[PDB]
Amino acid sequence: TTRLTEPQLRELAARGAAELDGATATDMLRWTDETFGDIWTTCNYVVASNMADAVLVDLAAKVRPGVPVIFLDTGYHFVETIGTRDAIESVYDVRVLNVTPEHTVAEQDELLGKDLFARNPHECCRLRKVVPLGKTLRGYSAWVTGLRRVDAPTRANAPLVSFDETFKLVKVNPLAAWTDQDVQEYIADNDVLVNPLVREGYPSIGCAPCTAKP
Ligand SMILES: Nc1ncnc2c1ncn2[C@@H]1O[C@H](COP(=O)(O)O)[C@@H](O)[C@H]1O
Ligand code: SF4
Repeated sequence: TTRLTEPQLRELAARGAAELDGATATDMLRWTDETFGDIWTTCNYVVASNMADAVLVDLAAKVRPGVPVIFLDTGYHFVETIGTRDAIESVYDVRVLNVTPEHTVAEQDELLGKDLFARNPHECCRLRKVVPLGKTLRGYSAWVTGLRRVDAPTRANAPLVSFDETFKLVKVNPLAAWTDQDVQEYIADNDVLVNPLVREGYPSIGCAPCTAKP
């Protein structure tokens, strides 16, 4: 009742992908803000960040202060990740939303067995990450992700702007064309907060039981 129609969203995603071909991340964020601004938590587009660094958060706040950003609090997070989330909420001009599943960790352990991540990690991710993310994305017309094509060989064709079929709405990846050197230089130039575990030999940060230890 507060999202654009699916054909309208598909046409908007097509036009955005065609017009923003080879554009910078700030240009894509400006286009997203101009297209989904009104009709500062009265915004119609949200940003998703795993709280590994405040690059995308800083960019979105510089293009749109008070922008909302969601963080999927699966309950299995590192204490450093929650600390980084709180620090980003305090420093940057961003409205943070802690998306939590309807069932806590103890409730899920009681209902389907303790340590579901060990027995069915796909179902654990679907219950604590995918379903709450979908329930939160209802009402927004577009979402912004910090996905980079260098994350995996299967992500090499990650589109700049597209229509996410899983959640059925516009998906924008400003950091797609970015490389490791690019994010490094940006981190340097803007003095943006970084999760402390990244310094302690952790390329990617996720849930504590499902993160590869060095
Ligand atoms: N726990 C999370 N909480 C909030 N956003 C996330 C989370 N995980 C991934 N995202 C989104 O997914 C991107 C990275 O995906 P991945 O390659 O699975 O780590 C991030 O830049 C965000 O756009
Ligand atoms: S990363 Fe592991 S603990 Fe976190 S939701 Fe997915 S399966 Fe569960």
